[PDB]
Amino acid sequence: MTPYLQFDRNQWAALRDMLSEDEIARLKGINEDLSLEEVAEIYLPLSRLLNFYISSNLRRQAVLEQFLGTNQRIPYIISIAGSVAVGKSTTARVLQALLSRWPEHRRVELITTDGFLHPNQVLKERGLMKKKGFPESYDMHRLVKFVSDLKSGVPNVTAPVYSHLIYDVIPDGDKTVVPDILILEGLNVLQSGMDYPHDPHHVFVSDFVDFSIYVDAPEDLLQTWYINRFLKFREGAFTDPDSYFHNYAKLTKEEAIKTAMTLWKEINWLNLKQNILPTRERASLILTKSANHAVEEVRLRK
Amino acid sequence: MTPYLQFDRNQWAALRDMTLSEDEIARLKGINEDLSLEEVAEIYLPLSRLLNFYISSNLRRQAVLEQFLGTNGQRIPYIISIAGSVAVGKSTTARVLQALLSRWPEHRRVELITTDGFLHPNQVLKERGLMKKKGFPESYDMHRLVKFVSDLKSGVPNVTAPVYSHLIYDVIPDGDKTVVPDILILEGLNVLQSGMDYPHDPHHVFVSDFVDFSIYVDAPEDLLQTWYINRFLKFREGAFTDPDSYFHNYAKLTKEEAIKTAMTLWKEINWLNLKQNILPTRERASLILTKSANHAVEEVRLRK
Ligand SMILES: Nc1ncnc2c1ncn2[C@@H]1O[C@H](COP(=O)(O)OP(=O)(O)O)[C@@H](O)[C@H]1O
Ligand SMILES: Nc1ncnc2c1ncn2[C@@H]1O[C@H](COP(=O)(O)OP(=O)(O)O)[C@@H](O)[C@H]1O
Ligand SMILES: CC(C)(CO)[C@@H](O)C(=O)NCCC(=O)O
Ligand SMILES: CC(C)(CO)[C@@H](O)C(=O)NCCC(=O)O
Repeated sequence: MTPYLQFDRNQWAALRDMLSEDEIARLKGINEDLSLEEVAEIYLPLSRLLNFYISSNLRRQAVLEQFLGTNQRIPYIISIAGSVAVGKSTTARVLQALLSRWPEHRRVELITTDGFLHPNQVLKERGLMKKKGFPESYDMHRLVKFVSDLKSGVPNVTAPVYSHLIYDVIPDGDKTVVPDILILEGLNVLQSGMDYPHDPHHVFVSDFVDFSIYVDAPEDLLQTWYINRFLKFREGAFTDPDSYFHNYAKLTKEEAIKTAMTLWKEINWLNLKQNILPTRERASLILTKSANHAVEEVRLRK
Repeated sequence: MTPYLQFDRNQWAALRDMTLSEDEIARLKGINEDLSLEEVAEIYLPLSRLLNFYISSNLRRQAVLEQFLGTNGQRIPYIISIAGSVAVGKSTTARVLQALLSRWPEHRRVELITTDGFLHPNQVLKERGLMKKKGFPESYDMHRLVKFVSDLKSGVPNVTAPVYSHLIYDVIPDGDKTVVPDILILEGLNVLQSGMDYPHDPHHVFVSDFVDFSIYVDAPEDLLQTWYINRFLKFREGAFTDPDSYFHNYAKLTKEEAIKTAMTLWKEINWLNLKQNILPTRERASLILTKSANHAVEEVRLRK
């Protein structure tokens, strides 16, 4: 047996017994390629599950508040891990939208770990410009302190912001979080001190996370999704010489595809095998994706 | 602000509204003759109440989820771990909590397992030249400890754990203990450690990943040394007429030199272990129980 309850697509979709015109438009605005049937059969039930954990947490809090005689609101935190291009950003944003359906979750914030990467200046200095996503490219102590402060009750917490448009951290663009729920999305949210032997931390991100989800998918599908996303970014930079991807418009489509393929195999895939995939069993829930991003399996810790 | 709610002794003791039976009082004395009954009433009863709230909350949610997921799965044991320095009082704390948690009709089975049993036998330790490193990461068969709590959290009906004997100073060759429980208390100095502590043989899912609530018993080095030495002395005294005891070896030394010997085991082995491997894991605990003179609890910190 394993520490996980398992559900194939049908079993998971069977969990349903809930979307409005505004809500359907918002989901399409999130990702035009997002299937409404996928949302209805997979993500709605997932948001319900999450709400049960959150509700349970809120009720516990009230019972303990009475017993302990205390006076403070602390954000419930959900992290989302997985390979680059597996769909963390889409999953996070979909969950942010759905969790907003409950009157209790008036404020659902979303922060990605991309922002906590060391700026390109610093990475170049360390010779890590070809290692974005790897442990050493992150200012981990800062990421840990971010969730630590939130879990300490600090009213306003600030997070750095990254721009895939300029391919670097935005100098003066730090975002200020003022939330009932915080969704932390990043390939490294399940990593820990062992992943940073060069600069170890002893309290991990997971130590300040209530529920963690690992989005999973085969290497062959991840490669395809990565490349197709790359191509979209390239196309979108054809008339924007200020865009980082405008550098790929000079290449023929064919050489651009090979370039993307090389970025995937030598950087992102290597990162997946050495640092990301090994953290999968630390997740509260594993979301296994299949062709066309269809979820085929859901595993939840017993 | 910190990730912890804080309570000094008085504020904590103020959490109590409970009366202990004559049999319950007899059991506590039996657990440890020096355990203050007042201490139990003002510190440990409230702590057992707190734990019960977390456990209850877990059981209720399990019901809500069973209904939703339609998975009338196996009952999974709620696991509580207790960490801290050698001689801080983990064993006493665990046994006291085991007794108190038994008061609720819901917690019929409250098992207690110590990680000492998961140490590599002396033979293995000697061949690896680690006989002077008991308690350090490399002296543990960590993969086995991880699998133990992993199996419990997988719903495995009966799980077996190796057992250690402080009297023979080694793993008991054929004394494995079989756990068949609503609650499992896992006591050990290394329950909060992780992969980073075992670079020589890394694991990627930690003990804490299978623990519901963790407690770190904390105390100053000066008090820990005193408690360690006094426990050592009682161990030596108990071995005076037992040539089949590990501590008989110390009966040959004058009390004075026996104390210095004990003091040396403390400083060069246990204290070093505390500084390099145990103390750093403290902030990973759900609750920090800080003891002071005579083992009196002076502070309690609980994760917000
Ligand atoms: N559920 C989904 N349905 C359809 N396309 C998806 C889905 N999730 C992700 N994608 C697409 O696949 C790619 C990877 O998702 P993205 O969120 O950018 O990855 P990540 O944040 O994990 O790096 C994007 O091109 C995105 O539009
Ligand atoms: N609450 C307590 N009150 C009085 N004495 C205690 C208490 N807890 C522990 N002790 C004593 O202090 C010593 C250390 O406790 P012990 O449980 O053996 O340590 P550990 O399991 O952490 O190695 C023992 O000699 C024990 O009798
Ligand atoms: C910032 C990450 C790691 C995650 O979002 C990714 O966008 C990235 O830049 N990876 C490095 C190799 C690449 O895809 O260019
Ligand atoms: C078994 C441990 C590691 C913890 O219970 C400790 O009691 C031990 O025997 N080793 C430290 C050296 C000593 O006190 O003899």
